[PDB]
Amino acid sequence: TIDSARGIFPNTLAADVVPATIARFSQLNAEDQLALIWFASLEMGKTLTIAAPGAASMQLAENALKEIQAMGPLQQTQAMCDLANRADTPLCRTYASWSPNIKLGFWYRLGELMEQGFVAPIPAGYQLSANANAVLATIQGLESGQQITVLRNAVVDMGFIAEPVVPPQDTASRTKVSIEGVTNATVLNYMDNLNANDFDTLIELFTSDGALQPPFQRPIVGKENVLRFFREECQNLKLIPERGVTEPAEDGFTQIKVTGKVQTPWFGGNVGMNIAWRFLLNPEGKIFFVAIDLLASPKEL
Amino acid sequence: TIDSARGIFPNTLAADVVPATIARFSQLNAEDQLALIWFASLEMGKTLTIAAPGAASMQLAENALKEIQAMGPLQQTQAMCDLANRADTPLCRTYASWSPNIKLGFWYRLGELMEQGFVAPIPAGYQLSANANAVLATIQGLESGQQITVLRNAVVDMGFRIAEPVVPPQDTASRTKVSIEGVTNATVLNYMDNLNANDFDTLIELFTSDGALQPPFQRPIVGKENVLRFFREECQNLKLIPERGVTEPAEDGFTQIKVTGKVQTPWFGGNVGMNIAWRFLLNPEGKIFFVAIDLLASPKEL
Ligand SMILES: CC1=C(/C=C/C(C)=C/C=C/C(C)=C/C=C/C=C(C)/C=C/C=C(C)/C=C/C2=C(C)C(=O)CCC2(C)C)C(C)(C)CCC1
Ligand SMILES: CC1=C(/C=C/C(C)=C/C=C/C(C)=C/C=C/C=C(C)/C=C/C=C(C)/C=C/C2=C(C)C(=O)CCC2(C)C)C(C)(C)CCC1
Repeated sequence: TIDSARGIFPNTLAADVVPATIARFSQLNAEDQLALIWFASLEMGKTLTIAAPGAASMQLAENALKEIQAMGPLQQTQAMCDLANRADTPLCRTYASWSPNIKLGFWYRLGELMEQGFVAPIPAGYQLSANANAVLATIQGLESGQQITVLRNAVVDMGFIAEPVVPPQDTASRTKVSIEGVTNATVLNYMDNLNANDFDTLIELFTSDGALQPPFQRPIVGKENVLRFFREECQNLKLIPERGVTEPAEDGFTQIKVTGKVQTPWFGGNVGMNIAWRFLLNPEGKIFFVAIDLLASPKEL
Repeated sequence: TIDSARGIFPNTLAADVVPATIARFSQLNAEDQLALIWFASLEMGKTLTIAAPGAASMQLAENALKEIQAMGPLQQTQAMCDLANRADTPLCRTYASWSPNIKLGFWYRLGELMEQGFVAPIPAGYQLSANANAVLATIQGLESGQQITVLRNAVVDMGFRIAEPVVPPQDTASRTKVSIEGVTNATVLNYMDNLNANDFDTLIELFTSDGALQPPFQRPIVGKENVLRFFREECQNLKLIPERGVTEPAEDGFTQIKVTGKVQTPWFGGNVGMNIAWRFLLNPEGKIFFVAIDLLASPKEL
């Protein structure tokens, strides 16, 4: 079973504080949510700078952005609350149709306009609720890797269409990773092809019924689904695995675990996220299941 | 706005450790989830015993319970994993159609059969994962009030509208009235009294047509039709025991009232007193536009 494979290398300690904090955040009042994120990014931006959104991304979020700017300050803040409350709204429906990167670039743009004053800002001297206060304190106590994940997910969870697929990296321009302990070809091809945005080659590593499980999400099942996931969300990452361990599995399978770091194009090398990959390969070396964990600490490798 | 009303009495500290812990639980392996609940249940049972499920409830879950028993051990544990993983399954679909009380009684009965051996039990000596172990430690460090809420919610979230029969409102002469230090408000007192009497028809009349009720850690349930369905499906045989409250003016001639006290669920009777806050937003005529029910972080929140 795919669902059973979810339990390989059960010693792996994932940072479940992330979804735990996201759950707390979700309980909050809409204006409190917006205020909290404002407060958090304002303080993170002091040391971490967000990569400017892509051109195609901006073009796609341009209509919604203009519409909000045309609104009066009241309607502006009301439309932001709608996004936050996951209200049924034309704006929220369009927002929901966006890929994570477009949603992110959408809010990236609102944040500038708010600081400039052209869009209704978080009220001045605004005070967070008792609960909201605690949630922000928890966030600020987190590793940057976990901080940005918490923010990314809170944004993706709002609302009620993706970027263009960049061409695979030129073959001669590609680099190969090395993993202490792991020479397995599937694992190595996985890493290399993903770093080269070669999703077409990547997907061929999977079994037809194979699954990929992103951090704190359910397994994405089937080649069609996994490939869409690659094309919509997994562009321009930098996988930097370090060590791995190789073990036999039931029915002639092989389970491999690799730990290392990953970089998002949104923050580049300024935020190195601690990641574990858990592979379950069939006898022919096909990926039946691969899980990506955000690790609790560097103490997880 | 209903969603804006969600922010009344903002300094009220709710036990968001509950949904946080539920979020951690959900990340877990299906088998680790079942084992964890088994472990927590087995330890809680030491000092807190669960009330037996209702007869009507049992009859309603009887078919599903039978089917699972007829299965071989392997298929039994697999069906249990389906529920946990929220797999798309005829069983899960039937489970999903049930009211929380029926789901709960369903599992109540499975647990007896497992302890008796008639249904495949949690593998002996089984070891929880790193993450699963932590989640159990957090649960065991919680107040019983928050422990049972965590378990209730984990169960309700399983599967992929069948409900118990509505009990008759308590005889009018037999009804008690609550008292609340500082609060003589008629709506508030009627709310408490009618609920304790299972008189939902009278109770629902206190709401504005577009009024909402927000259960702990849930979104506002909006509209008299929806709220009343909620009353009939989930809110029978509660015991509300408010203690004090504070009354304040609100925008547009409204009035916001906050009441703190305890609540008892028929599942545990007086063995678990939950710390609860009520936050009312009443319109000029005294209709409930919004009422939120919070599980409080600590007795220090009363
Ligand atoms: C909201 C809001 C505002 C704006 C907030 C902004 C602007 C926040 C921007 C946050 C961003 C920029 C977050 C970026 C997160 C990036 C992440 C978390 C990347 C993680 C990638 C991973 C870990 C991928 C791992 C993978 C691996 C390695 C595989 O092996 C397979 C594929 C895959 C699974 C993908 C303001 C302030 C105005 C206030 C009002 C409301
Ligand atoms: C799973 C599982 C198993 C069985 C587990 C079982 C059997 C667990 C049973 C637990 C139960 C029985 C918990 C019950 C909790 C009930 C609660 C938490 C009630 C709280 C009610 C409140 C707070 C309502 C407040 C209200 C107020 C006062 C209002 O003003 C308006 C209405 C409302 C909002 C309703 C075993 C072990 C075999 C292992 C395998 C898997």
